[PDB]
Amino acid sequence: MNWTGLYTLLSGVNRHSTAIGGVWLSVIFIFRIMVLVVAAESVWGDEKSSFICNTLQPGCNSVCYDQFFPISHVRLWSLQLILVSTPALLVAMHVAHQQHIEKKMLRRHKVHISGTLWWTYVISVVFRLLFEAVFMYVFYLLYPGYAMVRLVKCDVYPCPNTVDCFVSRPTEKTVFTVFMLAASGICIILNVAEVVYLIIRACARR
Amino acid sequence: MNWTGLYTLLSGVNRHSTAIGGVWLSVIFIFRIMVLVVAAESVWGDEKSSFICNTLQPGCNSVCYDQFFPISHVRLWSLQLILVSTPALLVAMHVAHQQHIEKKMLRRHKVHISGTLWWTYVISVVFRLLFEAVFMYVFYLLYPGYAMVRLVKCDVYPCPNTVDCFVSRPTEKTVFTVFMLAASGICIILNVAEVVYLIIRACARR
Amino acid sequence: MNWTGLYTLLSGVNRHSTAIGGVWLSVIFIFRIMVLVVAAESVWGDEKSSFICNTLQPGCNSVCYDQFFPISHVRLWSLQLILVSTPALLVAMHVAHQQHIEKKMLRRHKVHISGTLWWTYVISVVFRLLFEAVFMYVFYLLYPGYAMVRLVKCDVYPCPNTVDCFVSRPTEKTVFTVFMLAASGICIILNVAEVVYLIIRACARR
Amino acid sequence: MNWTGLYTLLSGVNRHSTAIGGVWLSVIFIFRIMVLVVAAESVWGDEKSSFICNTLQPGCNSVCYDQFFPISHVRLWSLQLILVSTPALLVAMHVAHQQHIEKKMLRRHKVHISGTLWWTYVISVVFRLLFEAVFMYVFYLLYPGYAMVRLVKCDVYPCPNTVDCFVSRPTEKTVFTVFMLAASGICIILNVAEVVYLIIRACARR
Amino acid sequence: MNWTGLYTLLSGVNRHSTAIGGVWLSVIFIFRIMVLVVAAESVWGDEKSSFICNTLQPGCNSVCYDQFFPISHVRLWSLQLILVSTPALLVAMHVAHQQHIEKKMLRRHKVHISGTLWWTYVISVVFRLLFEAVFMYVFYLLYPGYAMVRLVKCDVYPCPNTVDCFVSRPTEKTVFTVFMLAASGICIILNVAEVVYLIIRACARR
Amino acid sequence: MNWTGLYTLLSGVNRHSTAIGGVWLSVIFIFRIMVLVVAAESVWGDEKSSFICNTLQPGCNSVCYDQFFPISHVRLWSLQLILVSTPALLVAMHVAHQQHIEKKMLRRHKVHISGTLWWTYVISVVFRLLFEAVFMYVFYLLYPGYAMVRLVKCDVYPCPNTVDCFVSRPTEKTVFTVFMLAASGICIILNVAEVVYLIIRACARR
Repeated sequence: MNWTGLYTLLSGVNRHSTAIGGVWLSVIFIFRIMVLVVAAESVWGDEKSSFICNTLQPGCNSVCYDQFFPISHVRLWSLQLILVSTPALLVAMHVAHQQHIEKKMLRRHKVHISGTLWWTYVISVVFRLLFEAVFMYVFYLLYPGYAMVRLVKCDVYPCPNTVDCFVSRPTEKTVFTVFMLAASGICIILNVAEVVYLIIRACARR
Repeated sequence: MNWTGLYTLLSGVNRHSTAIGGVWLSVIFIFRIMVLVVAAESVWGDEKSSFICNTLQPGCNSVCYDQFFPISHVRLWSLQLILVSTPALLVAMHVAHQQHIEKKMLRRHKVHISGTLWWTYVISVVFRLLFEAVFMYVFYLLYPGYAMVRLVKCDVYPCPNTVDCFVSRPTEKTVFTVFMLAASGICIILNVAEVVYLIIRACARR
Repeated sequence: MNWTGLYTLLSGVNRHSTAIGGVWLSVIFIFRIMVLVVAAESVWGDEKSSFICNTLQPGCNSVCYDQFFPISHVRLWSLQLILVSTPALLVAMHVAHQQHIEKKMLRRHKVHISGTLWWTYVISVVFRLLFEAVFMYVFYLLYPGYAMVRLVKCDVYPCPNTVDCFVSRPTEKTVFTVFMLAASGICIILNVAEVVYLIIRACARR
Repeated sequence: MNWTGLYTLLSGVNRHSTAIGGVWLSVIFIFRIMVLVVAAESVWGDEKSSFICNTLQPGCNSVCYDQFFPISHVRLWSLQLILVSTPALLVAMHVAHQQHIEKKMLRRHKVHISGTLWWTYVISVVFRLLFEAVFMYVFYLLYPGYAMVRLVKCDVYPCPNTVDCFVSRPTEKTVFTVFMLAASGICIILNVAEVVYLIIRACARR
Repeated sequence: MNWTGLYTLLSGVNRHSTAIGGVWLSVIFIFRIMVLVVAAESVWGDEKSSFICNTLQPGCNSVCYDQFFPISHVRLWSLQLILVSTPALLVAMHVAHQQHIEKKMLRRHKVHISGTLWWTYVISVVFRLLFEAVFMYVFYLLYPGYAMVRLVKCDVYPCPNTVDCFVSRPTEKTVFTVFMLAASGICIILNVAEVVYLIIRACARR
Repeated sequence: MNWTGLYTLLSGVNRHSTAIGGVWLSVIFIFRIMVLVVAAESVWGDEKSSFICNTLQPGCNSVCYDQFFPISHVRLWSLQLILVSTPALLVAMHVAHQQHIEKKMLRRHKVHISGTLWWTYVISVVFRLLFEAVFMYVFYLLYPGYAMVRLVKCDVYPCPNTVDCFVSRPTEKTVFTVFMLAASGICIILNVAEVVYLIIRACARR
């Protein structure tokens, strides 16, 4: 967590920025990171010992938790943040290597190289948008809606009876889920707007 | 936690400051951050195992805690701090992008752009004030007053009898709640004063 | 924890220093911070599971601990450190904003502004002294003397019998309490000496 | 975790880069590091207490876990990351020492020394590729395929009966295993492409 | 933990150094810090749950541990390190304030001020030596010799019978105790040598 | 963990380097540090609760663990790393003080001082080699060979019967032991080669 390094990396100013992209996208990314960290360290936490089921035979609780919860929300959000951040750092090191090549040249074709850099930036933005969309889809597929069930009836082996049990903190997890979904949706909208602005600028150049 | 980066970000000097805003607001923000960190790591802590209820049937304690405590105070305070900090970092990266545009121009309209930056700063201050007010309202709605109840009578399923149980540390949580509320109220007052000072300056310009 | 940032902030050199103030006060502050960190992470630690009472009915131990210990020593010391540090960072960001105003002016009244800065520094020192004194008073009020009781007789509900129980580590806590009190007293003496020196300098100016 | 230091070390720009190597390889390395950290701290975690087996005789669970799981996936991935990172930091300190020798010379043969540096870079890339390949092979040898078994029948001493027991989180571990394997395969492909590009450049020089 | 800041602070070069002082003393101080950190986080650790006694009545183990171990070795070593480090940071901020006064003068008496700084450095070295000696004495007083007892017979209330119990890790603690004592003794010898060298230099000046 | 500081300290470039020493030795040192950290935090971990023995009388397990394991492998490796790092930081602060003396001189004998610095570097290298060798010897003395026993028969008091019990993770510890031993052996070979190269250079000078 550094103030100087985070701006030089997450913003992704690169060749050109629309003042509707890197700034707002970086703001939403930082908000998402902070909310995810708070959710992971505090409310989900261990999220395995807290889930307790009314049974005496050992191992029923563990297998039941995996049956009802295949992959936790925090894992999905962390994976999504990593995947979304990947194109930004990609273009950041790409620009660093481009400036290294420029300083090597110091020690027509350059215009073409810069144009290729612009194309890489555009395709990176598109890939980030697709990653966000597919992560929203997989989140919808794994969990319907937004609310979290409180009581679950368990029948898997080795649970000898249809015991019922409870989730750790339903309401806090619901609130944080709503926050994360809203932030991701705003990020998708901002990315689409940035792509449209880039298309408008390209048409204006022509 | 860095001395140099925190001032360049939290202060939000931006286009102009009234010497009644960024300095005092940043001081109160740092105090709030430190108090929240101390409260989270030390007194609330896990805040789930400590809450113990006089019952033998497993799962009664967990569901009872969620019934009485929907969302913990620490979660509300952390969410409020993130939401309040969001406009400050927003204007910080906005000014960074503006200076990037300025250095690009180096490599009438500028006055208009700077005026738009000033308007963005003003609207960011207003949004921060509204966020603080709505967080105070939701805190009041969730918990009446400031003191924390010590003994709670539990009747939810699967608690077979109306067992009664106790909170971990009532007095320390009460003190920290009072501290957090007082700091937030002072922050709201300071924000309102800054808005009034900005209005006075704008009228003086006219 | 940074060497460069801590000196530029905790020293509070500001407009003027007496070479009896910021240096010695910063030294005692750093010593207090280190001792408090050592006490919190190591000896008090969790300070809730360690406190064990001879009872079988659950919840007796928890409520008994709050009855005998309303607010822990570590919480009081951390609160005192935050409150004492608040004026120092206050004047630090105040001087940062003053130098920002100076660089803006670069891009009679200045003497008056600097005098107001000096007055703010003086009033900040006074407020720090008052905070230290009131924290010493509240520490005395909550706990008489310095030694820590070892055996406590508990009679609160739901403890069915007058069971007796023991504190985790009496002697280490006693030693750290003595250290913290001595450091705070030395800090108060140093602050009073600095105020007297400032008064002497002001009279010398007149 | 620093933005400035990580680029100057992991990129391995060295004597020359193909703009297909250090940038993409560093991106995949950072992604692998983040995924491994998330997997270690969150999903595998302790990975010993979570593995619970239906037995009452103590020590059966512990020895059974080692029988079925000789070395954990997280340990293999961390070892692989360290081994792969070793040549990169090797060439980084090698270039630092080369520039130290250059500044000493400041205070024909130089061309030969630079050529030897280029050869060291090439052999380092080859060694990194071999390390990646051998780690993939050992991962395949230890665990067949990618899916993780859920129920295991245990017969080792001192487990008096053929008790059966369950893994902590099969599906999350499966997903993270797939992620890690895909990232490593992409890294191997990129390394092979970089070696081929270096061979093409060498032939072009001749 | 920073490379640049630690040298500028712990060395205490100040007005003058004998090349037998700050360098070797800083080396031994860093070694002591590392050994203490390793001992605290790893071998002593919690050092309360590990100490287990053969009794069923609760609270016997806790009070027995305090009876036999008044203050832990790690606490004594950390206190000694803080107290020894205090004069070094004292003279460091003193020199910082002196250079601030010098830059203020830029914006006979100076020789006298520098001589007073030299006297402060000498008295700080003496105080560090006295602190080291008194800490060695208190360590000897609290624990005779160096070896750690393994079996202790406990008779304090509320232990109804003279139960006997065992320390967590005798041999590792013995080794680390020997390391810490040897390092402290070497530090005392080095401080005495530095004082003697300073006296010799002062006589040479006369 | 900083990229800039670690190179300026661990490399130990000092007066002169053979390009066979500081670079390769620093690489192996960094690898050893990373492997030790991974081994400590993950596989050995607590290494006390995991060791479980088939007994009901409390205290048998604890004393039995100390009987079979006097000092853990992780403690030996950490001690060895600290002892080996001590000469490197020694010469680093020595060179810092030498350059301070040089800047003081700026504000025949110098050749002799530089020669003494070279001799200090040589003797530091020799001491590092001796420390590595003696640590290998003590590791061999404490544990024969490399494999870790799985089942141990315990007969010490207060274990009323010759109960047998198991180590936590034999195979992972075996692998990490082999890694650590191989890295240390390579480091010894590199140190011997550096000493021989220094002798060859000294003879070449004569």
